[PDB]
Amino acid sequence: MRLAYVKNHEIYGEKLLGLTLRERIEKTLQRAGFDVRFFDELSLEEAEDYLIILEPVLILERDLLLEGRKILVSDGFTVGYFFGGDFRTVFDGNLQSSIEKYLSLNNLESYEIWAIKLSNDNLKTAEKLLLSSLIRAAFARITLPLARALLRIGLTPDAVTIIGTTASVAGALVLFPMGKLFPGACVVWFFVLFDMLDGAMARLRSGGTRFGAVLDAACDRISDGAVFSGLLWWIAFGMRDRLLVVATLTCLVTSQVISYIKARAEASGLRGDGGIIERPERLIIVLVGAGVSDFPFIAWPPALPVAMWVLAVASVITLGQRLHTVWTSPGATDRI
Amino acid sequence: MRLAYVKNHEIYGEKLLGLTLRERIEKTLQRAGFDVRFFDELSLEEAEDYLIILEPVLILERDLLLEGRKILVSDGFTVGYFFGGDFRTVFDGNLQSSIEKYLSLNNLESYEIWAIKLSNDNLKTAEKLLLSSLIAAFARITLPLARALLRIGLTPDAVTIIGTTASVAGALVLFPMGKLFPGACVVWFFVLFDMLDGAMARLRSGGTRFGAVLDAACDRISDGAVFSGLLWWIAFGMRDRLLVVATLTCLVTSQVISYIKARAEASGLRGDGGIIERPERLIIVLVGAGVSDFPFIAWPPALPVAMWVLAVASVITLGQRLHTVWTSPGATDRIP
Ligand SMILES: CCCCCCCC/C=C/CCCCCCCC(=O)OC[C@H](O)CO
Ligand SMILES: Nc1ccn([C@@H]2O[C@H](COP(=O)(O)O)[C@@H](O)[C@H]2O)c(=O)n1
Ligand SMILES: O=P([O-])([O-])O[C@H]1[C@@H](O)[C@H](O)[C@@H](O)[C@H](O)[C@@H]1O
Ligand code: NA
Ligand code: NA
Ligand code: NA
Ligand code: NA
Repeated sequence: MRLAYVKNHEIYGEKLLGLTLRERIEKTLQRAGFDVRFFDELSLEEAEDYLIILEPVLILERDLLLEGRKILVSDGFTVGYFFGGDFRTVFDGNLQSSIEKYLSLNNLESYEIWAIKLSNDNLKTAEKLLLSSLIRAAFARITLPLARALLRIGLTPDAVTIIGTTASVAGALVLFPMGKLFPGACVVWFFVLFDMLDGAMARLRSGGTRFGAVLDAACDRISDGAVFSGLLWWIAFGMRDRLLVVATLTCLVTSQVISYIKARAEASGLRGDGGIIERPERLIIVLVGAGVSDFPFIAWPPALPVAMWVLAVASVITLGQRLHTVWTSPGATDRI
Repeated sequence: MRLAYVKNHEIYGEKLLGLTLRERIEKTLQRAGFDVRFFDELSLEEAEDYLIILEPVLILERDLLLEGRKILVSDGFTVGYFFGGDFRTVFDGNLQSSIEKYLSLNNLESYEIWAIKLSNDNLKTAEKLLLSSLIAAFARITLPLARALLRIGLTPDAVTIIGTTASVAGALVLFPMGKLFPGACVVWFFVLFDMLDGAMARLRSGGTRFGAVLDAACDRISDGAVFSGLLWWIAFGMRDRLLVVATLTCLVTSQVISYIKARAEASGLRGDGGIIERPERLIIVLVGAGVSDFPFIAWPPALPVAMWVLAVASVITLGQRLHTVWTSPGATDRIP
């Protein structure tokens, strides 16, 4: 029983891509389980949650998971508030004063919602953004507080890159050779996410650098190499499995070369992206295989070879596919 | 609207250094701003200038600066005629008589062009002269090799892939068996074989960007295969684990060293340099393995010193290139 009180605006009457923004916001809010009430003077009906939207907005995210007590924002503009039913016990009639009292009386967090504030002179951007949205949100909502905190405590994006890469190589090269595949997989995954935090951090500094991007990518390569090298050490000298080291060497080399194809193609002004296995799928397959092979109490060892062999084949295919991208890029076959 | 009318000849179908003489003269004339039309009986379309080439000819000049009314010649042989559009008002159907009437009606000048008229019994001399126009031990052994490989229908990319495949096969067949000296010899030979592809591309009046990307990716696959075969032998043949950490370092760091330069150039920065580059890498490792397995005088310590040196030299290199990326223009500028 959640109520969504939306303040009326003349711009809601405007139609965007065949539907009125008033209908568009009504449908998005309803999809999120809200009973929608457009209002001019706020009349609070008894409910468990109150989503109060005061500024005209077009919500671009399909799944709106609202919880706690939050302040909804987008691109720095405060769009609305997510209060509890206890707000009814404070609301006296003046919405500004009631909101200020509720904010002073409670602990609230900001909630970045994928949305844009509407005006008479910005509907082209709203149409473009709705089309982009129709053709991640929670990823941003969990990433931005983390990046904010890391910046506040004095860490720079490149520093976080180095820390995540160093910690991931340390976990891979200490835990994997010892046979501790499950804790190694967990530590490596944690610090791979940590390394990926630098992009959000740089976006919060009004922009990153080209060196920072090159460093992030080279560190990705060092981290992948370390994962596969620790796994290779274990498989070769711990399990004493020669076929599986053939698969591991293939995975190592082809992952390096798969990333290198895209880098070098872009260096030549061509494209080289795509493929079945990219770095996220690569890491997931190999780390899940290792973890399942060493899972506590109910370990299934054949998960390690399977993941390794599958990946290997999927890497070889990928290496070809990316080459095809390079082949099909404009200007790739010019005699220049 | 300049039209070049070239009389069709059977000889134009022959290939000289990978390209047909038809395509070669077509590209040469198009570079000079002509739309090329091959003909048997002349049917004059309205145009600004007319370049009529009746005898089968190989044009050896890159830049053709044609203006006014000229008669193209070489060594006394009449190569072509450069008339104005007014020739359209004189052409009566018989091309020889029309050409003679147009010459009688105008004052023309000779234009000495570097070209050779083709016949069935002078294509060897024509190929030699084309090679001179397009172009150490490289001249006497590499260029004949490229001419030969092109003659039998092989393309530059074909030689790239074949040389890389042969080198990978040598590395992965000979090295794991402990045949380090024969492996070093085979790998060195087929590295040179792969490097023949550049001469082949230069002889086809230009390579491609895809060809360059492929050459680089194949270099990476070759490095990976060399170090993987050596790692296999060292791990299961010599059973030397310290040397396997050194070899793993060499493998990974060679891949990442190349990736750094590629990625920096993708970002518009520089990333080259370092003490140990791919030629020095190959020389050190291939010489160390060969000396360790040399017949009569095999000296085992050459493989570990070459590897450890290499390892230490690679890590440093990886740092140096990163510093290059840091110090390139615009590397640390903020991207709004
Ligand atoms: C797409 C290109 C990928 C390129 C990278 C692929 C990496 C593959 C690694 C192969 C290891 C070689 C295995 C060779 C089998 C060795 C057989 C043998 O004779 O082993 C004897 C042993 O060393 C003493 O007991
Ligand atoms: N497959 C191909 C096609 C063209 N090329 C050309 O040859 C150049 C390098 O020559 P080498 O292979 O002899 O080093 C490349 O940068 C490119 O211009 C090539 O190396 N391989
Ligand atoms: O941005 P970047 O790191 O240069 O490019 C990388 C990513 O685009 C992709 O997600 C990853 O899976 C590939 O390995 C690729 O190399
Ligand atoms: Na990063
Ligand atoms: Na940076
Ligand atoms: Na990274
Ligand atoms: Na090559």
